[PDB]
Amino acid sequence: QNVGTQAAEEPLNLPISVCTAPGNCQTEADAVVLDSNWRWAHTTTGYTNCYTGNLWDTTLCPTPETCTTNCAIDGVPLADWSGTYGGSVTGNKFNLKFVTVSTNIGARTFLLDSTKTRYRMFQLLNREFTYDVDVSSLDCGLNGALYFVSMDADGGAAKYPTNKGGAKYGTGYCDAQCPHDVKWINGLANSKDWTPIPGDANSGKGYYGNCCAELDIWEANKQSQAFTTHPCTPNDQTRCEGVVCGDNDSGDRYNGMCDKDGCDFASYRMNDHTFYGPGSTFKLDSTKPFTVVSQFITTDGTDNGDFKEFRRFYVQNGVRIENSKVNFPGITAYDSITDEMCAATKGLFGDLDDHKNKGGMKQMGEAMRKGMALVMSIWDDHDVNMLWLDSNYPPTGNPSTPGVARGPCPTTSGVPSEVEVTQANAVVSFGNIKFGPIGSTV
Repeated sequence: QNVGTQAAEEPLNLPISVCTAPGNCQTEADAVVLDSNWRWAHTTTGYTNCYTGNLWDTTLCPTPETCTTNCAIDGVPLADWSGTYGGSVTGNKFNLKFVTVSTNIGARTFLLDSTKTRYRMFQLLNREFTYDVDVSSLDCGLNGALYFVSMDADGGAAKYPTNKGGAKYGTGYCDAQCPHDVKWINGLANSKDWTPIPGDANSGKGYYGNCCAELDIWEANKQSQAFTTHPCTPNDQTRCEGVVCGDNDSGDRYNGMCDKDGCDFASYRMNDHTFYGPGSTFKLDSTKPFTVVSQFITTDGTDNGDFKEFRRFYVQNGVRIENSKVNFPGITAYDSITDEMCAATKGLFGDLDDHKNKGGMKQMGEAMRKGMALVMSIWDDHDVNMLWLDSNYPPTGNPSTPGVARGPCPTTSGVPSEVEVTQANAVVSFGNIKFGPIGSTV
């Protein structure tokens, strides 16, 4: 995309901590940038929309190349962050409102480095990543997500010279779902064969998808939470078409370059229904804030080893809370993501181990070694109504069959039109982000 001249781009300042030992950290003066999908797209030498509602203008965008020549994405000024997009920062806390009323629904954002010209790339192997979260106002059907993806640090600017904005304009998004709803891919409008998504007034799908590796630290609302590894072959940003995208709609979910299911550790799905929930007698009380700690263990305990284990623990009101465990007869009580856990649990659930097909923890680790961009988002799910996270999936499945039940939400929950009314004022908060060696962040 070209860059427009109507509004300066002003990312929100967000300090994080880089740590060397427990309680010995230094501030890193980073910032938050809005994903290019949420930006106004208009004519390069005017005010005329190139995209309105869920459609590209066919006169301006008869082809992707012409669209890209004629159109530009514009900046987010400071005033518009809260007023238009529902984003705000107080000290080291970042807040994202779900619906902001001209009416904005959801948000996806990235962490910029201290220069505000590149994404802050995190080399996560043999490191610990930690943050405080509040998901108390997110119920069934919503997801306040924090995760990493194998985006380029410059959003693709060096690879795709028609991308003028780079990381500064939140470009280059890709993930392990190979999404077609990304409006700008490889420096070009994804306007070919663009199709609105029914019941989604703001979104559509273009000819291409954009694939890359994804490490989900946090997919969650107050009812259920998960962390998940998604390797791809290769891991780096890859525009896809046809079978390579692994499109759900053509029966290709397991035929593409990315592991779409991922290998998940989701406490409720692993059959501990009392670990996490909205109340003081759950082990971890989702009505109150808490700290989420993630440790990425290698084979030799060094930065050069292969990724072998994703460990997790929590801190809430000064109380250390170890992760829940897998709880099925004849299955080891795993409390972390490893290749063995993935094989054993997917075996039990009858899920295809595409994680293993894509190179497993080792391949996931190669993405983490090269460095990944931090994503913070809030969203509802127009495909599957978040049932995969917090309900029975498939909805018609027996909840006593291992793998089906992922949370207590009813199978009628999560319809975007309903959650966008009922949960309009939901806000996820991510704060006090800390990064360092294992054992350094609490």
